[PDB]
Amino acid sequence: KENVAIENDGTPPRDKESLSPLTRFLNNELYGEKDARRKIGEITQTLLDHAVENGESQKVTLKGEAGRLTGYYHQGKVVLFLHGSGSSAEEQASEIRNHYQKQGIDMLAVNLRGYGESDGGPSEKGLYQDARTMFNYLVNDKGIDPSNIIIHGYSMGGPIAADLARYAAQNGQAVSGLLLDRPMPSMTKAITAHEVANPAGIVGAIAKAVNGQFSVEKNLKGLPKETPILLLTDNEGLGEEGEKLRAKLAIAGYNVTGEQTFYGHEASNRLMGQYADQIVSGLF
Repeated sequence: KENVAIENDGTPPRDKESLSPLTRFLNNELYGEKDARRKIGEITQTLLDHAVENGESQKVTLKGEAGRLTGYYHQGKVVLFLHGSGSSAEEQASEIRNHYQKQGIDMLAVNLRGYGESDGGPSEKGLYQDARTMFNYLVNDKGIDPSNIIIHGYSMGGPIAADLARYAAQNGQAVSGLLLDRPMPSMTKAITAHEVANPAGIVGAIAKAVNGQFSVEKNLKGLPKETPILLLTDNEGLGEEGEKLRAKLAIAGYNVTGEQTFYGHEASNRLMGQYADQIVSGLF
């Protein structure tokens, strides 16, 4: 019953933990290295400094459940961008934000815990929670009716975005639609795509050990099946698994649009250019 306004004051600087040798191994694999996770490139930053000075975008800090969640609100009704694995949201949104803003749509772009300048350390259930903070910030600090929002879930953001989509309709704050942008259909299948053939069962063990984590399917169950899900997949190994996912989802009655794309996994700008218009056509 605590749906209450959630912005906060930056007072630095961002903290993390150091844990056990093996979960250090794992977290690097699944989520990326802390340095990678937090890094914000010089060009990326300058473009962002400029944005604030023009009053195009403002820095935003939120009260997360484990700490603070940092990034920007960029403006031109609104995209909730959920970044994925391996780098700061700053980097991941940079090729993406322009394409929405140009059509006078605002984009919320906030790091999950352990990413960019946000506090804490990543985990399946932590990231889903941080998604809800970010949601609530839109609804509550900015009054935004949920049927002006879409959830752009890139990559690992894919399955996370799916869980948010569920929670929002399940809490009668349903969203205008979900974009699974080049999703991770499951962590196992993501770990699988970046390894080879039938490799050393060590790979198979870790892949198996982590079944049921960040499954789009699993995280979608109990979503109203008439909810708009655009699904754009990449042309590389991950994106195949997406096409199987696509099948399973049409099959189970989910209202699923989209197609396979001729773009690699990281080609965000090239992809957004082509599809930006279709995307806003499942926003209405």
